[PDB]
Amino acid sequence: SMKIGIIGAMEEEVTLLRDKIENRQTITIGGSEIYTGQLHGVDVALLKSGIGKVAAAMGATLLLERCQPDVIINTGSAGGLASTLKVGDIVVSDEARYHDADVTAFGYEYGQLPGCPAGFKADEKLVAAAESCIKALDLNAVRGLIVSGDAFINGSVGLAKIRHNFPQAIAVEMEATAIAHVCHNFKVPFVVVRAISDVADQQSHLSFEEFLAVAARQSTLMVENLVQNLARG
Amino acid sequence: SMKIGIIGAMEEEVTLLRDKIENRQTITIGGSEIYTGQLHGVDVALLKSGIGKVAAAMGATLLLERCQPDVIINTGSAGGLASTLKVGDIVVSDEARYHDADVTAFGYEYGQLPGCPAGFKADEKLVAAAESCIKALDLNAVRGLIVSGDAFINGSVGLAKIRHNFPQAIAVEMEATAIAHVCHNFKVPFVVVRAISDVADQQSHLSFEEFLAVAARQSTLMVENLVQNLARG
Ligand SMILES: Nc1ncnc2[nH]cnc12
Repeated sequence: SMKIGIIGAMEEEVTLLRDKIENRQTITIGGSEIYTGQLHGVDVALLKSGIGKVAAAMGATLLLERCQPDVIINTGSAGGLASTLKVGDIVVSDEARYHDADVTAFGYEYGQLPGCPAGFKADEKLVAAAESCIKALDLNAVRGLIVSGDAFINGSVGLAKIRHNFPQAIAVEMEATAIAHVCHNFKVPFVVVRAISDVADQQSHLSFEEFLAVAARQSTLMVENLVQNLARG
Repeated sequence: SMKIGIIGAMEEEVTLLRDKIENRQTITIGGSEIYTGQLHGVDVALLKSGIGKVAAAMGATLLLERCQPDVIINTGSAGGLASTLKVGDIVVSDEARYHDADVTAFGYEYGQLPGCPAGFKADEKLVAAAESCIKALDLNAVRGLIVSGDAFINGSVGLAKIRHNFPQAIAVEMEATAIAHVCHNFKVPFVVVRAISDVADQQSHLSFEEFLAVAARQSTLMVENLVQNLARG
């Protein structure tokens, strides 16, 4: 049996998935929460990480360490940067880069940190399974580079800087690249499957308030089907 | 009765300290090596931190989670922000904050992340202990605020920002706050100590490779005295 680990940051991003877990058990390790059980017959371990890179890092580390899932899906909300994107649309990582790391003085690519690739690559089979679920579920989706940082992007210079440095980035958020970095170090396959809550302009906080519940529902639909698809056929 | 976790940025320090551990055992998890044993009769756990907040968090989490130390001592080198500091001063954190965290869109203080304090407070008796230890080595201990972030800040165009957003900040590097965050999450008292390698343009006498030779020796002795004085009571 495959065990699938699922990571979302916020209670609202995790609460629908957690309600669907059977035989559900809760583990606190300081003080992040991991819910274990079966989701549609598939062993899962669901982490609520909290917000940002170190919260994500510490939780992903405790998840891999304690529960030893075979695979990691990171779910939740994100700020759309691709032009097509509308609120509720799915984004799937083909890769993940930090938008706020810079050791370019020592020869690395912008966004790259030592001992890491410049971008972390999402596992191909997990990408293809997510795309299978997108098409089966008839969702609007875009596959691409997700960028992460300890900043909620809200227009102005913050946003401009990310579009200048990462013109191919499709979505921006605060945990995925930290999760991808942990999984590089543990050699565990990852994918991010998130939904758009805002478009990272100077209304993004208002949009996020308005549409976070839609982002959560849409990313939960994908994930709960993706765990079935991965764990069987 | 005590177990003391030691996390060092400077490789030569971690080396010298490892070589002093009795009944040493080594573990590898997630590409981190943790050494455990007795230093001068005290149960320790030892780890060299990686570069940036995720790598450091990961390392910290695995130390704290596997070895359950009573306290964290976190060592390294930093850049000086206060024009009043001298290359060779040792900063002892009273507080750590992120210089590159921005959730101000939702009203948080700059550098603050949701669910966290705006700064992570160093433990007062470990600060005091670290200070005595520094002064007894004939070294100059300066207490205050350390900021960290995943951009290397030497020069720039940049460094204000840092002083603009954090007057009060006296030192900057890339891991401290991340280690401070994890310790706060596990409720483990910490102290962050940092040898000052350069001060903002008091441009500069000894190369970093030469600074590090001396710093890593002074810091090694500092750590073995601090471990003893904390054990003693
Ligand atoms: N605009 C935004 N910036 C960063 N993380 C986000 N998650 C959702 N919307 C976001």
